[PDB]
Amino acid sequence: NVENEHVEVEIEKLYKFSPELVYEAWTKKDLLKQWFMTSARTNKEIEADVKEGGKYRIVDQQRNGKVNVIEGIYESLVMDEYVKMTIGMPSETQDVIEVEFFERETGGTQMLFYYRSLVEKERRFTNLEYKQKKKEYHDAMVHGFELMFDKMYHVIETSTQQ
Ligand code: NA
Repeated sequence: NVENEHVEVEIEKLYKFSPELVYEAWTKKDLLKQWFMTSARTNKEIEADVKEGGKYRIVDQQRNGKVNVIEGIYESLVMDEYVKMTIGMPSETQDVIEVEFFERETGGTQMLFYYRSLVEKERRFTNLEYKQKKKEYHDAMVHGFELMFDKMYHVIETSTQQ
């Protein structure tokens, strides 16, 4: 649809953890299973082939027997430095995640997260209605990723105490 536009989410987090510890959260299966679109208790399946061009597949338990399936690809993996991945399998577009890890002087890491997602324009939508749907979608994604990263934060914290 020539008319579908992207929302973009930009998130900066500062952690005391080393870039290596944060990068690991993104690239290790039994860590990702705890935070990335899933959690320890709701995770049904996770497969992750963590190399460039490799697939991941997360099945997450929702209410009343329903399931969420999340699949995508690692496009770029540079050690302690950079992950580019898709949400969506190259019906329905791929969202893009690009996340960079920088070492601070002081802390462990500055984490710079970028996300791009195509929002579908509905039949007969006014300019305002479309703009309102992208704003709602953006705020929902900001909130869902915040909740994820702060979950990711405790998963990292509890490998540091246990
Ligand atoms: Na997906």
